[PDB]
Amino acid sequence: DVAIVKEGWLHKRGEYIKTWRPRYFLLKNDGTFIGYKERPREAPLNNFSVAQCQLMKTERPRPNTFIIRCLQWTTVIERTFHVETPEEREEWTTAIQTVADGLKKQEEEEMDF
Repeated sequence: DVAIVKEGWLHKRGEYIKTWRPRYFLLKNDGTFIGYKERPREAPLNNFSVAQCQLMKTERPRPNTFIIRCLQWTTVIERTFHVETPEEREEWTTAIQTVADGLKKQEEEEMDF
């Protein structure tokens, strides 16, 4: 069964309006990444799988930004996040990458040969 890998507050940049808002996110080891206006039902404001996604780091316009990029059909999806320190960013990007890598291993076990 599915377990929480990491949860906590992130600053998420809006997709239409590129302002930053605080969101409480939970990452689960099936790849679910779900974000709420408040600490958790009430529907989440964000809900997407990190499976088959890529992580990017950037420092502009905000230092300690990371981006999750998912290529899906024709669309590539980007979800942009900020935290207050580079150590905090590494906690999140390591957690997400580890979950994605677990799922990639599983995919390879299914597809190959």
